[PDB]
Amino acid sequence: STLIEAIVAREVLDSRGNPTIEVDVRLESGDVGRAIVPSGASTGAHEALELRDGDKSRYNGKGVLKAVQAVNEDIAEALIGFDAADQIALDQELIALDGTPNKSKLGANAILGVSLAAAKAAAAAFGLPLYRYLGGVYAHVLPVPMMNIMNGGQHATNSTDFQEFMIMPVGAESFREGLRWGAEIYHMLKKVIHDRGFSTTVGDEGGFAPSLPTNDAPLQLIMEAIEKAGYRPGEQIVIALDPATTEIHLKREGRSLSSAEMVDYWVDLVNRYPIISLEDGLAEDDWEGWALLRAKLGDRVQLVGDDFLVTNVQRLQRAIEAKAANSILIKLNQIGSLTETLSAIQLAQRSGWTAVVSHRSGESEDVTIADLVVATNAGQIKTGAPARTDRIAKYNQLLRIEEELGSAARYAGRSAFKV
Amino acid sequence: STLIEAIVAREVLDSRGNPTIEVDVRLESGDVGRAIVPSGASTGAHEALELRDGDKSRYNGKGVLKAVQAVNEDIAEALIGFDAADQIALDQELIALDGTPNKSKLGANAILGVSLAAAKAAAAAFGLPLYRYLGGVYAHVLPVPMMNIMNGGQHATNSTDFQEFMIMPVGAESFREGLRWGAEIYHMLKKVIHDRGFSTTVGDEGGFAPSLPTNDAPLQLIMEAIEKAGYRPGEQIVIALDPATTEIFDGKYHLKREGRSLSSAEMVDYWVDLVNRYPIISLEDGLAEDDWEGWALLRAKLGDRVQLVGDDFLVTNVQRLQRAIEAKAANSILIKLNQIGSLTETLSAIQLAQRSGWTAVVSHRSGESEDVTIADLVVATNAGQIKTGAPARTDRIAKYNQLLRIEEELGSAARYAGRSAFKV
Ligand SMILES: O=C(O)[C@@H](CO)OP(=O)(O)O
Ligand SMILES: O=C(O)[C@@H](CO)OP(=O)(O)O
Ligand SMILES: [Mg+2]
Ligand SMILES: [Mg+2]
Repeated sequence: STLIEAIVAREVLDSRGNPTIEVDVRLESGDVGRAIVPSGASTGAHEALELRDGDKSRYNGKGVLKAVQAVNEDIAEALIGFDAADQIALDQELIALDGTPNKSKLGANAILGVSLAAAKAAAAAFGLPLYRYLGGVYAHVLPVPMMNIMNGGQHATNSTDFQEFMIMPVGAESFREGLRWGAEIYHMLKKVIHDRGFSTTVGDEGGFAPSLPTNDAPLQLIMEAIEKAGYRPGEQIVIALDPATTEIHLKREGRSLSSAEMVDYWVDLVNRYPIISLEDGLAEDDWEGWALLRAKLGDRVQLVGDDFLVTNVQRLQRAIEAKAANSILIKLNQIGSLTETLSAIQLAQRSGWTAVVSHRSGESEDVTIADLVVATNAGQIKTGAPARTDRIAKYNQLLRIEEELGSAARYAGRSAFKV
Repeated sequence: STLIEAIVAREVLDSRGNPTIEVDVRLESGDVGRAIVPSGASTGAHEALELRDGDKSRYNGKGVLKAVQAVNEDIAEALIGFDAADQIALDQELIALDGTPNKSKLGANAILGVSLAAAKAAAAAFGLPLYRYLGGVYAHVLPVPMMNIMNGGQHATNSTDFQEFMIMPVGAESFREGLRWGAEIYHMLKKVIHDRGFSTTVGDEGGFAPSLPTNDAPLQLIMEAIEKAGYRPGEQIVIALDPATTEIFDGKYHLKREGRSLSSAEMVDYWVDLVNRYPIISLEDGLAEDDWEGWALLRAKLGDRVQLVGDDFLVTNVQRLQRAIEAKAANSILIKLNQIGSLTETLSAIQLAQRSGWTAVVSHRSGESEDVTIADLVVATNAGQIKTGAPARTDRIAKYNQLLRIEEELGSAARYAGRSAFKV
């Protein structure tokens, strides 16, 4: 009944127009689970690896026909007859079939698609919504969203060294209210940024990327857009940053350097502005800097390891022991399977850290991360600006989940933060 | 078993981040149909009217709680127990329950939401895909897409006048190939534009909106992008345009970056000349909203070799369409599901144009969603053409993805419209 009958994959397009894999897993019950796999950066590196074609006569080598073939043949022959209700066993069967430590044989994209589609197929067989099937009876916490509003850096026309500037509606009584708050402030930002010498176009996440005079100015625009929309900073709306320092050395504020100096810069911002979170505040492998950044403001700021931890258990366990950070950014496709993602979410959580579930550049109509964040009571999500279906779909799923929980639903609010 | 047991609505967000209505229709079988309504007015008019809250303390008055209540209360009470498999009768029930000729009491958005969700609930009950449930056994034609790749006029800081420039992969053997062709060209145009000093922007469709100097420049940049991508203009790729001349119309039209005006007859001559210079197969709103005299003349001069699509001119209005059919005003109509307000009436407008030799072009709206109904509607009615924008934002791409799934599912039965979509 929950035993796999057929596993089918196809090549579809992501939110950038780039090819991506969609996997359909059909059970004996006749229930089908469908999943679209994201894609972003960077690699090859040492995150799980996606199987791309390299055929220059199709989509400039970005085709995923080999990953589709690894599902329709290799994964399908090996998993037909497997019980889809047994997620942990299915994922270790996928990892076993691949044999490589970074999913390079079958592809991280082929493995994750099956991994996620099998969970959805089974959830529909038990007639359960995904968050409930994944996290059990206690899955009820709606996350405070990290809503992108302003960009910066490479796209691009030139902006402050910084990369992403996000808002967080902590003070809201529900996700529905918090969503309205950020959407209002996103539109109110344009009633300040527009008619001043800028466009209304968007990027890959829906946010904007204008030109700025100083590094202190984007914060001043956001803080104005908050009270202009009628919201109180700190108490209701709080700032979350992703400077993504790995790509850069402030070029140019006049001060470029130094691992110890950089930590001192962030301490000033938090003292005058309501910053609750800082993501990739130091480089990919600058382990010495992270430890200092933690000891300085870790008890008043959230420090998120994105490129620093790359959704890896080995370096997450290393940063837990070293006390290098207090938050990890969870990218489903960076690890390659559901079980391994759930494993990394729990490890961070049970070490007093927070798991921030995130989307990527190449998104889809797929809303798994909205059900994964409620299933694990993660308390936070990073799924982009309130402006593109690749991002809005996730916010809509959170609205459906909140409504479906009824009186059981609880919005994380300030309780999402471990200060 | 296909009898409606529950009808519930909620306020979700569209691709612009504005509130929109989502309707769920649950049948006695336990099957649920879900539909999101795309947006959407509230360019009076002669169309169906959507219900917005006007409460400025929520989403700047753009809330949709009133339309949600008209569903959760008025429509649910009236339609619980109605057979969802009877589409026409259901839509007649929604139209009668409203009582207004423009769906202003309940809201066009509440009516469309239920009309669409009931069809999906029913398709799931018969265990059929939507296109099959809607158009029957002969629903198999995959459309040639009108892919938005360049933007101008309004969304133009100051350069350019017209509004949108699209490419159509007429020469492809399948929708899968045609979508790749357009994707490759759009990306090649992203290279061409950056290798000129501009950036890679994307208004709500996904198309690039640069500040250009001449009216020909967007068409030239497109010809270069088609060629550098490795495709042949005319034979493989054709240009479809929506200048939306209502936006630049005392008068006789006004071309800001060309320093001209002239007569509707001269504005026709402008299109006659441009069509001789570029592989333009289709032109949408070549003349303004109510220039019925101009439209009739534009048909006489180009209607034998160019598709003339009425959008703001016909506004998915069956009375205006019947007038234009007789008056010989156009030869194609842009079909907006939410401008008419119901599925039955959309099917009626598509059929009226189809019989009588016109083409029905199914279109998306500026504020779209994850909802992919128009992909199933274009196949169900074998329309042959779709207008779903650039191959970029998921609001657009979701529809392309649904068409890929439809083409795969049909297998040997699937047929891409190709050049047969046209009357050139
Ligand atoms: O940092 C992130 O969360 C994402 C942005 O969507 O980056 P990328 O997808 O490029 O890894
Ligand atoms: O015509 C269209 O395709 C869209 C995009 O501009 O406009 P509207 O909002 O009128 O649907
Ligand atoms: Mg990051
Ligand atoms: Mg138009």
